[PDB]
Amino acid sequence: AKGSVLVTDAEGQPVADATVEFKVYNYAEFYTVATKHTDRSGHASLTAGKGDMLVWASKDGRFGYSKLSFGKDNELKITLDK
Repeated sequence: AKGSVLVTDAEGQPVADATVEFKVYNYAEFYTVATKHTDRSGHASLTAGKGDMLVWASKDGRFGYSKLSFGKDNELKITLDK
């Protein structure tokens, strides 16, 4: 299915051109399978096999992450809160 990501800063503002890595868990670690950059609205999308991915969003050393269940979750909002 399709998995969409919204990346915002701590003040709810969309982050343009944040790096968005989608990772799959294997052998006790997460392996990046795709790398996207958010558009001017703070959105990035991936089409992939149904399944759980860790989504890792970063911009200039600020970062946030969450699980996206592809085929169950439609759009994940990630707060670059770290």
